[PDB]
Amino acid sequence: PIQDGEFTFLLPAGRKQCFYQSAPANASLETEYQVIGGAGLDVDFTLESPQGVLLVSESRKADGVHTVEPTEAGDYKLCFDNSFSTISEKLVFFELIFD
Amino acid sequence: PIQDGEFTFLLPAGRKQCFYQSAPANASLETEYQVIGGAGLDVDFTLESPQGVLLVSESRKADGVHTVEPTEAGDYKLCFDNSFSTISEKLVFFELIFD
Repeated sequence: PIQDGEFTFLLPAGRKQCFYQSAPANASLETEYQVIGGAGLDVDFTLESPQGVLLVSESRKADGVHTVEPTEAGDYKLCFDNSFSTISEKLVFFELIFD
Repeated sequence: PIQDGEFTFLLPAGRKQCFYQSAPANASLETEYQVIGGAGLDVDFTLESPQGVLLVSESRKADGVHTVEPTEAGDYKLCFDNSFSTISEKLVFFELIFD
């Protein structure tokens, strides 16, 4: 594992939060997210490539694991969408990059 | 708090990591970071307003604490720049919004 991260955040009612993760070309990007506790239960998750290709789109999931291999050089975008929710949601995501 | 986040990540040599933090108007954005390890390990940090005003810009820091108050409505941009270094560095970053 050459790069790793843990991101824990409150996602307010009705809002979206994205993260920009730089990757080198020809690596493996491993990602895992989890809604914490019960509150909000689930989330809409998207993963976009550095060239803006939608790689993952899932609706109303509590958790998910997604690996990009091989990666292209640039910024991957991980987005969490809490649109229509009147309550905040606590999320954690993990990302690992392997040569 | 109305919103909190704690981010731990490896920032490789020659890379920059930016975070976007949504704030409502007339709130308090409190931020704190730490580079993990002994002496000689540091990072450049910038904090930009939603309209792109440079609010913080500091070079080769191991740590920093910054409050924006009052906030405007929009996404603050918080960047850790390791672009001018051969050493990867491990960062902890905290953000908090109070109404």
